[PDB]
Amino acid sequence: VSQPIKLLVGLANPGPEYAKTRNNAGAWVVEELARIHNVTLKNEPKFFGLTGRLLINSQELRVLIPTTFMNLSGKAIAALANFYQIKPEEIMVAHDELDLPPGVAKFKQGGGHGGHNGLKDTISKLGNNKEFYRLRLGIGHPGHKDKVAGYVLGKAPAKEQECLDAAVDESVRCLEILMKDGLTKAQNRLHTFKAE
Repeated sequence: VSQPIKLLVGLANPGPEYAKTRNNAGAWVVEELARIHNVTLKNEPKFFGLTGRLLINSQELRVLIPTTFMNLSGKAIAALANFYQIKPEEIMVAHDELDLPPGVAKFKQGGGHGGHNGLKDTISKLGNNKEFYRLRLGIGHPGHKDKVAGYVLGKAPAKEQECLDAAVDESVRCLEILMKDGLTKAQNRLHTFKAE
């Protein structure tokens, strides 16, 4: 009956070269949610990104995919949140997560960036507030700390992308349930999912 999320953001590097790289996982969630719910995203330069508004259980969800550099994602998030008066606590940020494997996704309230550039800037531009929700989509991590950025800015191989594509799908279904049954039941379901 009741839930705190008014803005779902899917983080991304801009353009066709990046559309299918791992660092765009967040956007994949927002893109798919929006296709399912028939909304076409509008490029609004004042919000440095692609935005839209959805009705899910007669509840209003705004969605955003920044067109900024990943590390300036906070410009878009803040400009939009502040225009519509959305507090951080009411924002969910969907984003690639190194500390989880492909095929897994998790909700979380709060925490750090884990060296994710988008999250850092989002914390920062939200006036150093980390209390926004996150949708952590596992992308695995590479062998070495130094290989991370290439991994993250690279395309997953086919087999691994199916696990990612299924975590995306389930994340979306659990966002639909979030709006209908709340955070707890949405979470209960998502956290039993491991892509087969």
